[PDB]
Amino acid sequence: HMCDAFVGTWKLVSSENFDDYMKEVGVGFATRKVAGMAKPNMIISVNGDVITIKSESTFKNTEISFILGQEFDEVTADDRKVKSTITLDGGVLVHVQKWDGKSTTIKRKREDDKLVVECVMKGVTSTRVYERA
Ligand SMILES: C=CCn1c(S)nnc1OCc1ccccc1
Repeated sequence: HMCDAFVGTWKLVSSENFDDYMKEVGVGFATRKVAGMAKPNMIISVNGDVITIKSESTFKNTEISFILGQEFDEVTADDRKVKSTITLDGGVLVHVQKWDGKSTTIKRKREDDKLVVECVMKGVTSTRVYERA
């Protein structure tokens, strides 16, 4: 019953500062432009201890499945090959991605009827808000 409030199908409704976040990550011009247009649907489900987060968009489709606290390999939408670990901290899903001596953290939380995603790379934050589809 851990992540019950996250489960469902969600659609992106707003984004702030995502271009600056992508720049800080190292994403190149053309990928930033295309990725920045996309309005992904995020599909979250749970089966036993395994959480699956799918992103379906016009830019890229991705899917990760994981157990909390247990590191996994992830290929991101912008084609980084990262090592990821996702934990639950006070009701917030905290997703750390490590690659090439770099790190970024993506936090997902329920706020009212929204699912709010905060993406941080060094001093740069982007906030992405999803609503139920
Ligand atoms: C980090 C946020 C996770 N997310 C959301 S929210 N929409 N798309 C996402 O994929 C990650 C990404 C896309 C493009 C460039 C770098 C990273």
